[PDB]
Order: sequence, then structure tokens, then C-alpha cells
Amino acid sequence: TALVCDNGSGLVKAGFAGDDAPRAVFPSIVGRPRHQGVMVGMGQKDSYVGDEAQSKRGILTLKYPIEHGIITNWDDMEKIWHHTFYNELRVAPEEHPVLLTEAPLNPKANREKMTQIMFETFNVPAMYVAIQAVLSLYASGRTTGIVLDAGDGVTHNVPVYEGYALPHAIMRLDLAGRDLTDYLMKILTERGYSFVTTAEREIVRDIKEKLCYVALDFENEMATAASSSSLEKSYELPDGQVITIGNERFRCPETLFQPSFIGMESAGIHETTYNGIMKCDIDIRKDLYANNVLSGGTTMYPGIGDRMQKEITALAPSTMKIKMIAPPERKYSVWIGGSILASLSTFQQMWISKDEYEEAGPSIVHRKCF
Amino acid sequence: TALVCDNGSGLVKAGFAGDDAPRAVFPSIVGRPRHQGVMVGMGQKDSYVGDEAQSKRGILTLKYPIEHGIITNWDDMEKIWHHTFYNELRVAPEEHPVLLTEAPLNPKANREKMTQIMFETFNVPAMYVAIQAVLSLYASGRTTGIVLDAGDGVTHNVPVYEGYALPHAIMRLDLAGRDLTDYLMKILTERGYSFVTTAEREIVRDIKEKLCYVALDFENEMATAASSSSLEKSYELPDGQVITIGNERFRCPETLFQPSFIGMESAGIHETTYNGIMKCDIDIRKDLYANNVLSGGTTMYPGIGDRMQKEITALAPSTMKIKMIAPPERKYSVWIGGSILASLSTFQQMWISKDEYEEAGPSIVHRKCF
Amino acid sequence: TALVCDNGSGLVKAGFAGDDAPRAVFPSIVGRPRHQGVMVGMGQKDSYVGDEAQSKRGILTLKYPIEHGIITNWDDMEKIWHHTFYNELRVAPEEHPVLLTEAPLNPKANREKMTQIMFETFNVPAMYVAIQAVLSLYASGRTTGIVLDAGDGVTHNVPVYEGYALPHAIMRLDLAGRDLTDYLMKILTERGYSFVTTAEREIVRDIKEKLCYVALDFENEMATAASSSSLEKSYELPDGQVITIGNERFRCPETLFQPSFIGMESAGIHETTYNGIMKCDIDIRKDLYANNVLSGGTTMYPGIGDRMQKEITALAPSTMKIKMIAPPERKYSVWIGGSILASLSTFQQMWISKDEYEEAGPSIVHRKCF
Amino acid sequence: TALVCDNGSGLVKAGFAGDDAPRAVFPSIVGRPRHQGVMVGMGQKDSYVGDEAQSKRGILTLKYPIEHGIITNWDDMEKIWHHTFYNELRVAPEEHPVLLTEAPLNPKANREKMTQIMFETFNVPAMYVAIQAVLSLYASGRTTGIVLDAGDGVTHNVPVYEGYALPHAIMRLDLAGRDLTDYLMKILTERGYSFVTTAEREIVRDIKEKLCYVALDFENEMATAASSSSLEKSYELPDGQVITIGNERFRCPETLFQPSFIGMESAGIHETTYNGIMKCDIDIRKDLYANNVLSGGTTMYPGIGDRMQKEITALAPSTMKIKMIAPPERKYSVWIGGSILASLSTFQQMWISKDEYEEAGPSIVHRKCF
Amino acid sequence: TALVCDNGSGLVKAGFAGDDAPRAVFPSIVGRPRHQGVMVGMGQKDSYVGDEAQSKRGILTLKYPIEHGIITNWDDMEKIWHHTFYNELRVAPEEHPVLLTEAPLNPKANREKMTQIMFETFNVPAMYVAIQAVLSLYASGRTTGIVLDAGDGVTHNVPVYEGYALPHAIMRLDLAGRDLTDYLMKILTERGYSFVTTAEREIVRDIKEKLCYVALDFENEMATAASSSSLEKSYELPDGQVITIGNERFRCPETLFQPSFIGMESAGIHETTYNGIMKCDIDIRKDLYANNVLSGGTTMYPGIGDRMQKEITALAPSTMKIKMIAPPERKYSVWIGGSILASLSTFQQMWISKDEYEEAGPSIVHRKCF
Ligand SMILES: Nc1ncnc2c1ncn2[C@@H]1O[C@H](COP(=O)(O)OP(=O)(O)O)[C@@H](O)[C@H]1O
Ligand SMILES: Nc1ncnc2c1ncn2[C@@H]1O[C@H](COP(=O)(O)OP(=O)(O)O)[C@@H](O)[C@H]1O
Ligand SMILES: Nc1ncnc2c1ncn2[C@@H]1O[C@H](COP(=O)(O)OP(=O)(O)O)[C@@H](O)[C@H]1O
Ligand SMILES: Nc1ncnc2c1ncn2[C@@H]1O[C@H](COP(=O)(O)OP(=O)(O)O)[C@@H](O)[C@H]1O
Ligand SMILES: Nc1ncnc2c1ncn2[C@@H]1O[C@H](COP(=O)(O)OP(=O)(O)O)[C@@H](O)[C@H]1O
Repeated sequence: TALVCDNGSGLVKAGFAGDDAPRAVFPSIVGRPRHQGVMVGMGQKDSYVGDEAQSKRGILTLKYPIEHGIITNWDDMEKIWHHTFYNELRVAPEEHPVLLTEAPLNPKANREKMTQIMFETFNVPAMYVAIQAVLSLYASGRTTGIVLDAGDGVTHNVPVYEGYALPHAIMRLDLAGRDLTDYLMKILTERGYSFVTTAEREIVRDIKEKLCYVALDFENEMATAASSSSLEKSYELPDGQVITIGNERFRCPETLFQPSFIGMESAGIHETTYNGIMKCDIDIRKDLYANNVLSGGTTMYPGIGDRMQKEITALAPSTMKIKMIAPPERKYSVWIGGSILASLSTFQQMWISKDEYEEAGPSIVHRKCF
Repeated sequence: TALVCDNGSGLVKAGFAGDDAPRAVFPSIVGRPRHQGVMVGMGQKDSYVGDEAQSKRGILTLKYPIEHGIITNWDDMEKIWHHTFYNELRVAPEEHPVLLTEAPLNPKANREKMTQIMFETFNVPAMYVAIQAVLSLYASGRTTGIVLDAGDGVTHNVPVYEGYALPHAIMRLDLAGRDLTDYLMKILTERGYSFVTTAEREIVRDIKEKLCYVALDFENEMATAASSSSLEKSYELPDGQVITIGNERFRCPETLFQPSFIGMESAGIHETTYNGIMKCDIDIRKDLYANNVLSGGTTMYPGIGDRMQKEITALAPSTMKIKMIAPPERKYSVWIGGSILASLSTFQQMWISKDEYEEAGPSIVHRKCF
Repeated sequence: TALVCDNGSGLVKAGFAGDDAPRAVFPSIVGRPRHQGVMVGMGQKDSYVGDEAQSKRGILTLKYPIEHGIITNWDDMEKIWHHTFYNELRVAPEEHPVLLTEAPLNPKANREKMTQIMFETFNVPAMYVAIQAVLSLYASGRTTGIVLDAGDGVTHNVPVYEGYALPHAIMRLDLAGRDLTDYLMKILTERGYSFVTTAEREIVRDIKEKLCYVALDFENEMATAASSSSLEKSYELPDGQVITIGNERFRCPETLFQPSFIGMESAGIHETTYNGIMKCDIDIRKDLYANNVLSGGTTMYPGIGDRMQKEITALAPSTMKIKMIAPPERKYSVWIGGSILASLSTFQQMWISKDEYEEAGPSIVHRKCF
Repeated sequence: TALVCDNGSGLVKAGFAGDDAPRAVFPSIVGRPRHQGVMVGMGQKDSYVGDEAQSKRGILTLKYPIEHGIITNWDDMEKIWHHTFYNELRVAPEEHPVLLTEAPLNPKANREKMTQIMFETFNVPAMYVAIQAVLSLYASGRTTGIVLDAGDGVTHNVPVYEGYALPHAIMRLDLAGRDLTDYLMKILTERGYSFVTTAEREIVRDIKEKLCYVALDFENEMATAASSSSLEKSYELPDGQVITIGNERFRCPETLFQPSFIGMESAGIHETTYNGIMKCDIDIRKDLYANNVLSGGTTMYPGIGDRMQKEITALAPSTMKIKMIAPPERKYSVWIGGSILASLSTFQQMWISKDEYEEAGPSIVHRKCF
Repeated sequence: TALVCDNGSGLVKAGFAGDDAPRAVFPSIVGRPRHQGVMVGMGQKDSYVGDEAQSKRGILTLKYPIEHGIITNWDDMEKIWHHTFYNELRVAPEEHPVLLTEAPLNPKANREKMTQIMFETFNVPAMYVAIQAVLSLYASGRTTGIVLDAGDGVTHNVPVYEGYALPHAIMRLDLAGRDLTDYLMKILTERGYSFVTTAEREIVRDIKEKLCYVALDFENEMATAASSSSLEKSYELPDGQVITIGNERFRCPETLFQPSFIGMESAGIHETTYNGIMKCDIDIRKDLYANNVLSGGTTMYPGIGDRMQKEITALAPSTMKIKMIAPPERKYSVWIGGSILASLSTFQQMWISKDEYEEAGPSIVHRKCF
């Protein structure tokens, strides 16, 4: 069988070919002990990875090896891959071909080094590099549609029509769930709650995950929040302290719609999708208007679909029918398509093998993968 | 039975001998993918033809194998014939005679290679090539008249009398529906609408089909258009943008009457018809004055008959009676006449059979066809 | 005297009649503050225009009011004109005639509104709208030639012969320096350099102007660039980081020769030039084959003339003599030739006066200018 | 001295009396610009005539003032005479007698208005119009012969014996070099080269002048041209494109001998000559059989004399001696012969002087000339 | 006139507008008796404040109501403002507008309650709250630069450029002089010097003020301290005991560069500044590299400027010209900028009026202040 290992910015999701649920979903963390070990009989390990690092975070310093989808340090990243293959899959890569995902429009050295690490360090029999939006489109059981995929680090619109993607219409924006978490950290100081280290960064991430939702409108929702207490909710910290939050419940995800909140110049995801489809040819825009496919955890907020449909309808011409595909299982959808892709017979000749590698050099991946 | 398959410049119209309507009418286009395919499956083809190519046209490049009645790309034309016989009519030509149509004054290699392809690639038992406008007149049940046939690529006047075609009088002008469409594409930029590549050319062709007409008097029509908005009309694109066109409706067809709009020196359709008549002998001119038979979709613009009647009447002698035959089904006359002409018993000896072809080479069609 | 003011897509170039070089050459930018001001002073303005906008770009959003030769933002364009007249040239327009240039086949409402603003907001004594390529041909001191004028937004070919333009042979393509800049941004992410903001677009534009060149051949040059680092050059960002670029030096302008790179379908500028020369009557092609006139900033790449001469010669017949006119000062050509228009006496009857405007409405610009 | 100004259908040949060559030999065309002029600083004229119009033809529409030996555009013809006198011969008209030429059986108003505008617009002291073929005979230095003269617009046979021309046997046919060129244009489309404008008509005339000849036997030459490529020849357009033409080299001339090619009911020029002899009395026929003299550029085709030998010999009685008189300079005959006649003393009693015109009106040329 | 009142974490500085030396500067201390008072007299007061409390610290317990810039105990700090208004400045609140300062990213209730108390308990005519870093930059007489302001409780980097702040680039750390003095306690225990109660906190603060300096590089300085007796210095305690300190001279402020010394995870102030500018736009970073402004008492150490510059040159790229602006009077820099703002004419329109408060509640001071 085959392995699908989505190395997202925040969460690594891994599984075998054909399965409907991932055998692995864990944060992409490398943790190192920031204080001095004093217990010899118990001892310590130089670095902790995955959920193991995620439980004892009170002592560790946490590093994301993936930042905005670009691999920044390869050492901790290969440690994360070693975890995935050995500890959690308990599998030997040498007898299983590996499928990897990646955000569109990324530096070539990135995929270069992933190929080199897979084939030399891990010696995979074959390996492929694919685009996350295409895999999400596969997961939707469709062939025509525009994928708006926003993970932890990257958001991107990729429109595909009758299976032909349009690279000139691909739009990429480096503003995603991690930057939302950072904005939540910056704004939670408004009510006197201070979080400065990565460990409490994870608390703020959990807060955004459990409490935040996307309002249908901004200004009237601001008025309602400033006029009543019905919108304030309470959350219990790991120490037992209780924090009540109000408008910042929805001001965090709305950064996806007004990047100006975090000082970015580009427009929101609605406007980015609109431009990414306007760059498309006339005859297909219709089919794209009714096939807005969403993927990644950043679009799991309650009511995001209704807000974004309202926005597009406002910018769209009145006659058109805008229909948004928001599957309940979309935060695994990018992974899910990989499971289908690895199970497709007509893809079995698309793997990049060791044989072609050793003759074509590392630059092979760019004349066999889009 | 027999097959009648008008390979017009823009639309292929095909059917069986004897019917009152062609079984399949579809645009003569060949589309090839212009982008890179990312969905791996079993539905993508190297090239798409016919209406199926017309529907996905946003993502294909469209080539017309027929230009000004001259067949330019033989491979694609062969593909279009394969589509017509095997998919639309679902017939095996090897057991059916075929009637083909051709514009007058054409390169001899064109019909020689048509004959070669029919006799070798498709193994047609016998095939005839007929002048299109002669067939259109046979449709109207006459033996006398001047046929002014304007298809998509070529316009031509042939005056005939008692079944005797007069070779010294045929007038051929390479100014027809495609050039009108291109002129509309050039002049639509006046109102800010841009249509640059092959996909939207079909859209402009559709606007020309649904909204254009020929003015009775051009200058007063400009006065009306620049004085009020009663002639401005709105059309919706596939993407919902609503375009308003004013004079643009009638400036496109008048290119048939003032070729100088597109830079052509040859005179208009009316004067071309008048010259095609005045090149004839005198004692028959009268019968041609009252039997102006029009055909081809380029002649379905509302008011073409009345305007061209005014023009010829102006050029004609005063005591002469000018009458024009404008069948509501004229854009199919070229086909329907063939359905008649292929059914006449007096034809059954006019077919060019295989046996004579194998002994006379490609040159036989020159000494057995007008 | 008379004022000539080329409103190019990227750079506005202005001066008085007779001078051999534009007095004011500055980019066409309106910049607005994207951040909230905290130092309460008297120097902060709602919008900055020209070089003063260029310098402060790190804190402003830059908009071009001109896109692809069609003006989309009217008010900021009025502001840019306010800069040109009052600050750069320091001139009162009320008593100097103004010469304005425009790309061919532009929406008629565009020059309609330019004329309206000139005759109402600035009340110019008179103004003429000339076609840019004609003025550039003036600069060459000729009367016959095919001008390929490519600025920041528009690439257009005009053939003229003994000074008569052939309107049916005009060719226009909305792909120019701006689109090359955008492509350069899209492909600089290949090496890990990310440029997303409007100010950073300007930096990529400077990169393009400094380190890009046109390759004589493309495949062999790719082989060379992938074989050695001799083509890789270094450049410093305004913040001092050093970037090394290899093949991306010559992949950026090759879009002018393979628009399929950027997703457009229309052919490259060499094939567009060939089609433009082909649409003309036969007896003149020879003269145009040896009078290929280049203008605009888009054609200052080293070696563009040699490559495009190679291309035309490959398409052109063997006997024909291909000669290219690439003056060193061609960037200002459209300007300097206009200076001749204003200084040539037999033209002071071609101005559109206020007096005839007040009676003929804003439509007068149409029947006195090509 | 006197002026000989042969106003042929296509080529005007003018000069002084007594010279052996015409000083001015230029095409009789008027060209008008068919496009809009944009070069304000170049010396455009309303119309170009003569070789200057010949050069700029690629941008001009060409009108021939003379069709079939009859001036249809009189204003253009006065323009052509103005160029002849003031620009080519650079001679003051009022102080020089002028000798004009005319084909027989030409409508009387033609010569009437010729004389009128010579005596009123140009104030010529005296002129003379003569039958062109009579002057052609005078060139040959004979008093006997049947002159066949075929110019650009008219072919005609006149028999003259001892200086007595016999009007009742004079034959005229309106089939000449112009219709030859038109038929050449019609038949060049068989190989796929299309010439439609007046400019390309001139190119086709040049191909006619360079590559056509008269075949001794038609069907033998058809067999030779259909069996081998020995007869094909290649010609180069002003653009550098190359045509290859085979049998069309000898089909274009022979419509002289088989007018049914272009649909004329009249017999060939050989049969017309034989009829012109046969309508003559018996006693003189022999002298005309051996004295068939040719003139006019339409008779410059190689092999015309031998072919006329063969055909007339086939028609004429066997015991009669037949002889072609084809001087190498016969295409100047109509001019040079006049130079002799205008210098003969016996002429200066036969000029139509101004004085007798002022009393006899335009009709004087009728009773003082043949 | 207007009052400028900086409530720093450790030192309160209050004065009038326009002055150059603070009329009042004193520790923000509230002291309460900790023992039983046995003498019956008129001098024993419930609670002591400011300098006079700093004198009686022996029998007092001291409380800072400002901890990390956020106000905790409102009653004692209200007493503090009362003492500043009445005993220090000897003025009445009701007839003098007041300007207050606040660290960036500070909770909502802090400044709402500050404005509340000012406008109701003290009845100030008008109040304003501004950002300390901005006023410190005002002190430098500049309009562009990144301020690093480190007081007793809060350090923060705020980059601004031509009066426009970049809120996404503001960096705040709760590590300042108070934490430094606590660290100095924690490390003085090695040499047997013990300081536990709040009274000796002032002693150790005086020690830190009088003795510590920033080493150019930490490690060679540590080797020097462990190798020789050149550096240790003697301080005279209030009780007469003398202490000699060595490496603890430069270990105390090194915490600002390596917060891991006090268990914090964040990077040092050098890396904090470099990141804070890296968040800003590219086109501006160079300007900020030359305009590093240090302010507050925490950057008064000898040698801090050289070490900070050295570190930044290590992190910053090579060519950059890095300049640190360290005015000798920076301890009051944050104050004096207010003395400008309160006196600046353009600012007299920015105050929050009592009239506007009585309608908008506490929420007014937020939509008109940054
Ligand atoms: N219910 C939720 N609401 C809001 N955000 C969520 C939710 N679940 C996950 N996320 C965010 O989505 C981000 C991306 O996770 P995922 O969708 O797996 O893509 P990837 O891990 O590839 O970036 C996570 O960083 C997380 O913060
Ligand atoms: N209703 C209409 N009005 C105007 N033009 C039409 C109409 N219908 C068809 N046409 C044009 O006529 C052209 C030629 O079609 P047709 O008459 O069938 O001749 P052909 O044999 O070239 O297909 C088409 O390209 C189409 O653009
Ligand atoms: N030296 C150069 N090399 C390459 N490109 C250049 C150079 N100078 C200018 N350009 C490009 O040419 C574009 C247009 O230049 P210009 O001729 O001023 O056109 P416009 O008339 O639109 O102002 C600019 O956007 C710039 O990117
Ligand atoms: N060498 C030649 N071969 C074939 N045709 C010729 C040649 N020279 C001239 N002609 C044709 O003869 C025509 C008539 O020329 P010419 O004999 O001078 O009579 P005209 O007096 O009508 O000009 C010209 O139009 C030209 O096309
Ligand atoms: N010469 C000095 N050297 C080192 N630290 C100092 C010096 N002077 C003052 N400090 C420290 O600076 C801190 C902040 O004082 P100040 O600059 O007034 O800011 P604020 O009072 O606004 O917090 C004080 O707690 C003090 O410990």
C-alpha cells in the first residue's frame, strides 16, 4: 500500500492508502528543554516531538519547523518525519511509497530537499509531490471547482475546470490559522490576559479552536456585542483560572476577511477568491461560482460559509447562483483526496521512483510533478 | 440511401438523403487543451470536436480547419469528418454515397484532396461535389435565378438560367460571417468590452446572431442611434455581465455592404450582385432581376431583404421588377437542396465511383464536375 | 508654446513643445497611507503622488489609475494631472495647448472623459489626442514603418506606409511591462523571495529594469543556465539583503514571446508583428519588413532586437531584408516625436479648440482625431 | 515640331515628332488613397498618376480612365494628359501640334470630347486623331497590309491596300490585354493565390508580361503540362513570396484564340483576321495574305506569329502565301509610325486647326478625319 | 496650561507643559506601617507616599501599585495622583488639562478607569492618554525611528515612520528594571548578602543604579572577572556595612539580552528590536536601522549602546549603517515629548473633553486616542 503524509503548517496528518480516517493527526512541534534537568534517575531526552511534546509543554520551548508552508529548519523536520514513520506508523518507509502535499507557489529548494530526504535518509521506494487544493478537490468527489484552502500557514485559491488547473489564476496569501492565533494573542491583552511563550500560544490556539465563530456582518455584530453580555463566553485555563471573552470571539477569524487588521495589504479571502476566478476565462466562471470548495481547519468556524457566500454575492453579479461546498469533514479533506489518489490505478505510473531518481538527479521532481 | 453533408465554413450540417432537415448541425471547430491537466482520469482527450468542444470552450483553444472555404488544416478537418460520420450520424460511409458542397472558384487541390480523403481514408463507394448555391437554388424549386450565398467564410453570386450555370459571371468575395464576427470583436472595444481569444469569439458570434440586423437606411440609422437610446439593447454573458450595445448592432452587418470598413477594396454585396447580373447577356437579365435567391446564415439578419432590395432597385433600371426569394429556412437551403438533388434518379449516373477513381486518379473530379 | 504629456501606463512624461527631452518623467502612482498616523504634524497628506509617493512607498498603498491603457480611476488621474501641471512643470494649463497620447483601439469613453476633464477642469486652450505609435514614428524621422510600441500596459503594432495608417492591420495586446513584473513576482517565489505588496512590486520592477535581458535563443540558454552559474547575478534590496537570480533574468521578458507563460492565448510580439504586416496589402510588406520601429520602455532589454529580428527572419521569406530600428533613446520616443507634432506648423489647425467644443459637445474628439 | 501622344488603353506613349522612340512611356492609371492619412508632415496629394501612382499602388485604389478604348472617367483623363504634357514631356501645349490615336468603331462622342478639351482646356494649336492601325502600318514602311492591332483594351483588324482602307471589312473586338489579365486572375485561384485588389491586378499583369506565351498546339501543350513539370516557372512577388505556374502560362493568352474561355461569342483573333480578309474583294486577298502585320503589346507574346501562321494557313487557301510581319519593336509601332506621318509634308494640310474649329464646332473632326 | 504626568512603573514624573526639567519626580510607592505605634503624637499618619515614604522605609512596607505597566490597586494609586497633584505640584486638578501615558498593548480597564478617576474624582477639564514610545521619539526631535523604551516594568519596541505607526510591529516584554533588581537580589545571595523585605529592594535598586554596566561581550568579561581583581567595586550600605561586588556588576543587566536568566522564554531586547523591525515593510527597514532610539532609565547603563549596536550589526546585514540615538537625558525622554505635545498647537484639538465624556462614558477615550 501507499502512505499519505500531509505535512501541514500546524498539524501533520498521516495515513495508509485507502482509509477514510487518518491514522495520525498531531501538531507539528519540536520541543527542547528550556531549563536544567535535576533528576538523574528519571533523566530527560534532548528533544520531544508530537503529542508527547504537547503534553509536557510547560518546561519545553516549542518550534514549528514549517512556517507559512516553507520548511525553515530541516533537522527538526526530519525528526518529525522520523516520528511519523517509526513511532506512530511503526512502519518501514523502504517498502512503502510516500505521497506528500504542499502549498502552491513554493520555493523549489523546499521540494528539492523533501525529495532528497525521502530518497536518501528514508530511502522510500517512490515519492510524489502534489498540490493540496487538487487533493481537496478529489476529496469532494468532483472534477470542476475552485478550492479555497487555508491551513495553519498558507491560504490559497486554486481553480480547476474539467481537471485542467489554471496556474495564472492561482492565488497565494501567507495569512492563516497560525497568524490568527498570533492576532488572538495580541488582542487578548485587551482584557488583561498575557500569553508570551509558545506554551501559552497553544492555549490561545485552543481558545480559537473551541470558541471562535464567523459573524454574518461586522458592524452590527460589534453593536450587539457592545450593547449586551449575551456574546461573552467563559473558558477554563489549564490552571483553573476562568477567562470571559466577548467580541474577540469573532474578531479573530474576521482577520481572514480584513487582513488590514494584522497590517497585511492584500484583500480578504472572499476578495482573493473573487480575483482568482476573475482571472479565469469567461465560459467557466459560472461553473466556478457554484463550486466554492473549502478545505483546511481555518474554515471550520461556525457560519464562515454564510458570511463568505454573502460577500461573494455582494461582489458577484445578481443573476448568478453561488453554492459553497463546506463538507463537515473538510479539515481532513486535503488528506482524504490523497487516500483516493494513492488508490487510483491510473496514477500508479506517476510515482517518482529511485531508478529515475539516481539517473535524473534531484531536479527530477520538477519535470514529473506540477 | 445517400449522405448529404454540407461542410460549411462555420457549421457542419449533415443528414441522410431525402429528409426535409439535416440530422446533425454542429460547429466546425477543433479544440485543444491550452493549460496543464492536474486531474488524472479516463475522461480527458487529446482533442475535442463539435458541440462537445463548444460546451467546454473556456478551457480549449479553437481552430477552424476551414478558412474562407479553403480547407487549411487537413488533419483537423479529417477529425471533424470522423466525428460527423461515426458519432453524430452513427453511420459507416463505406456503404453510402456522400454528397459534399463547395464554394465556387476554389483551389483545385482543395477538392482533389477532399476526393482523396473520401476515397482512401473512408472508402466511400461514391461521392459527388456540388456548388453550394446551385444546391440552394434546387431547394427553392426553380430553374432560373441568381443565388447570392453567404456562409461563414465566403460569399458568392452565381446566376443560373434553365439549369445552365454561366462560368464567366460567378463573383466570389472572401468577406462573410467570420469577418463580421472579427469586426464585431474589433469594434466592441469601443464600449470597453474586451474579447481577445478564441473562446469569447464564439460569444461575440452569439451576440451577432441574436442582436444584429441590417438598417434600411444607414445614415438616418446613425442619426437615430446617436439621438436616442431606443436601439440600445442588453445581452447577458455566460458570467452575468450585461452589455449594452447601440449602433453596434447594425454596424456589423453593413460590412457586407461597405467592405471598406474592414479595409477591403471590393464593393458591397448589393453591387457585387448587380455586377454578377450585368456581366450576363442582356435578354436574360430580366429573369434574374426577379429571382434573387438568398441563402446562408449570413443572410438571416432581419431586414437584409428589404435593404438589399432598395440597393438593387437603386442600381436597377426603373421599369424593372425586383423581387427577392427569402425562405425562412434559407440557412438550411444548401443542405435541403442536396437532399432533393441526391434523390433525383437523373443523378444516379453522376456519382464519381471508386472504380473510375482508381483508374483516373484525383484528376477525375475535374472532368466529371463543374 | 505647447505641452506634450505622454500618459503611459507606468510613467508620465511631460515637457514643452520643441524640447529634445521630457522635462518631467515620473511614475504614475497615487499612494495612500495604510497605517494610522500618530505624530500630529503639518506634513501628512491624504495621498502622495509621483516621486514623493515613490519614496514613501514602505508606508503607502500604491495604485496605478491606468491599467492596460484604459483609465479605471478618474479622480486619482485628475490628481496625477494636478501634479504634472502644477508641481512638475509648474505651468498654468489655461494658456498652453496640451497634446495627449492614447493606445489604439481604446474604449471611446476613455478619450471622451480625458477630453471632458481637459476642457472643464483645466480649461486648456486646445488639445489633440494622437496615437502613440504615430508619434514614436515621428521621432524616428521617417514616413513609412511598422511601429511596435510596448509600454507598461499595452503592446500594439501599427503599420503605416508613406504616412497612411492601416486601421484594419492594427494589432493590440494587453500584455506589457506590468504583466512581466507580475510574472517576475510569481516566479521569484521559486527562489524563496516573496513579494506581495504594492511597494514591493516597485522593487521587482526595478529588478526587472536592471538585471533582465532577452536571450537570443531560449532552449540552449536554459541548458546553459542549468549547466553553470555564469548567468546568475546579484542585487541588493533596499533593506540590504542580497538576492541571486539565474534564469529568471531572461524568463521574465520571454513572456513577450510566449504569452502562454502568463496564460494569455494571443501570440508573441514577433508573431503579432508578422500578422500585422501580413494583414497589409502585398506591395508594401517589403518596405515594412525593413522598417521595424521599436518604442516604449518594454523594449530596452539587451538583445531584444536581435532575437525578434531572428524570429521575423525565420517567419519572413528568405529574400526579404529584415531591418530593425532600435534608437538608444526609444524609451522617450513617443514623447520626443510628439514634440515634433506640436512644433510642426501645418498642425496648428489640428487642435480641438474650446470654441468648437462648446457647440459640438464632448463628441468632437471623434471626428477630428484618428 | 509636333507631338505624338498615343493614349493607349493601359500605357501612354508620348514624344516629339521625328524621334524614333517615345520619350514618355508610363501606365495610364489614376490612383487614390484608400486609407486615412496620419502623417501630417508628408506631401500627400489627392490623386497620384503615372509611374508615381505605380510606385505607391500598394496603398492606392487604381482606376483606368480608358476601358475598351473608351474614356469612361474624363476628369481622370484630363489629369493624365496634364501629367503627360507638363510633367513628362515638360512642354507648353499651346505652341505644339499634337497627334492622337484612336481605335476604329469607337463611339463618336469619344473623339468629339477629345477634340473639345484639346482645343478648350489645353488650347492646342491643331491636332489630329488617326486610326491606330493605320499608323502601325505607316511604321512598317508599307502601303499594303492587314494590320491586326491588339492593345490593352481593344483588338481590331483593318486591311489597307495602296493606302486605301476598306471600312466595311474593318473588324473590332473588345477582348484585349486587360481581359487577359482578368482571366489570369480568375485562373490563378486554382493554385490558391488570390488577387482581388487593383494593386494585385498590376502584379498579375506583370506575371502576364514575364511568364506567358502562346502555344503552337493547345492540346499537345496540355498533355505536356499535365505530364511533366518542365513547363512550370516560378515568379517572385514584391513581398518575397514565390508562385509556381504551369499550364496557366499558355491558357491566359489563348483566350485571344478561344474567347469562349471568358464567355464571349466572338471568334478568335485568327478567325477574326481571316474574316476581315474574306470580306474583302477577291483580287486583293493574296496581297493581304502575305502582309499580316501585328502591333500592340498584347502581340508581344512569344510564339504568336508562328501560331497565326499555323491557324491562318489552316483556314486560308493552300496556294496563297502567308507571312507574319512581327517587328521586334511593334509594341511602339502605333507611336513610331505616327512620328513618321506627323513629319511628312503632306500632313500639314490635314491638321484640324483652331480657326476652322471655332466655326465648325466639335463636328469638324468627323468630316476631316477617318 | 496643561500638565504632563507619566506614571512610570517605578518613577512618577509630573510637570507643566514647556518645561525642560521635571517639577516632580519620585518613586511610585505607597507605604504602610508594619509595627505597632507606641508614641502618641500628631506625626503618625495612616499611609505614606512618594519620597517621604522613601525616607521612612525602615518601619514601612512598600507597595508598587504599577506592576508591569498595568494598574492593580486603585486606592493607593489614587492616593498617588492626589499627592502628585497637591503636595508635589501644589496645583488644583479642575483648571489644568492632564496628559497621561501608557505602555502599548495595555488592558482596556486600565485606561478606562484612569480617565474615569481623572474626570470624576479630580474633575480634570480634559485628559488624554498617549503612547510612551511616541513621546520619547518626539523628545529626539524626529519623525521616523524605532523606539526601544524600557522603564521599571515594561520594555517595548514601537517603530514609526513619518508619523505613522505600525501596530502589527509593536513588541512588548514584561521585563524591565524591576525584574533586574529582583534578579540582583537573587544573585547577591552568593556573596552572602541577603535582602528580602521591600525596604532593601530600594537598597539593591540603588546598587544597580550606581554600579552595573553592560559588557561588550559577556564571555571574555566573565573570564576577566574570574581571572583578576580589576573590576570589583565597593558600596557603602546605609548601616555602615560595606560590600564588594565583581561579576554581578555586569550579570545584572545581561538579563535584558538573555531573559533565560530569569526563566523567561522571549529573546533579548536586541533580537526583540530586530524582529520588531523585520515585521515592518522592506522599503523602510534601512531608515529604522539608522534611527534606533533608546529611552527610559533601563537603557542608562554605561556601554549599553555599544553592545546593542554590536549585536544588531551581528544580526543585521553587513552594508547597513546602524546608529543608536542615546541622548544623555533619556531617563526623562518619555516625559519631555509630552511637554511638546501639550504645547503643540496642532494638538490643542485632540483632547478628550468632559462635555464629550458626559455623553460617551469611558468608551470615548478609545476612539480618539491610540
Ligand atoms: N474548529 C476550528 N476552528 C477554528 N480553527 C481551527 C479549528 N480546527 C482547526 N483549526 C485551525 O486550522 C489550522 C490548520 O489545520 P489543518 O486544517 O489540519 O491544516 P494544516 O494542518 O495542513 O495547516 C490549525 O492550526 C488550527 O488552528
Ligand atoms: N440568425 C442569424 N443571424 C445572423 N447570422 C447567423 C444567424 N445564424 C447563423 N448565422 C451565421 O451564419 C454563418 C454561416 O452558417 P451557414 O449559413 O450554415 O453557412 P456555413 O455553410 O458556412 O455553415 C455562421 O457562422 C453564423 O455565424
Ligand atoms: N531600461 C529598462 N529595461 C527594461 N525595462 C524597462 C526599462 N525602462 C523601463 N522599462 C519598463 O518599461 C515599462 C514602460 O516604460 P515606458 O516606455 O515609460 O511606458 P509608458 O509609456 O507606459 O510609461 C516600465 O513599466 C518599465 O517596467
Ligand atoms: N512583353 C509583353 N508580353 C506580354 N504582354 C505585354 C508585353 N508588353 C506589353 N504587354 C501588354 O500589352 C498591353 C497594351 O500595351 P500597348 O501595346 O502599348 O497598347 P496600349 O496602347 O493599349 O497601351 C499592356 O497592357 C500590357 O499588359
Ligand atoms: N543610571 C541608571 N542605571 C541603570 N538603571 C537605572 C538608572 N537610572 C534609573 N534606572 C532604572 O530605570 C528604571 C525606570 O525608571 P524610568 O526611566 O523613570 O521609567 P519609569 O519610571 O517610567 O518606569 C528604574 O526602576 C531604575 O531602576
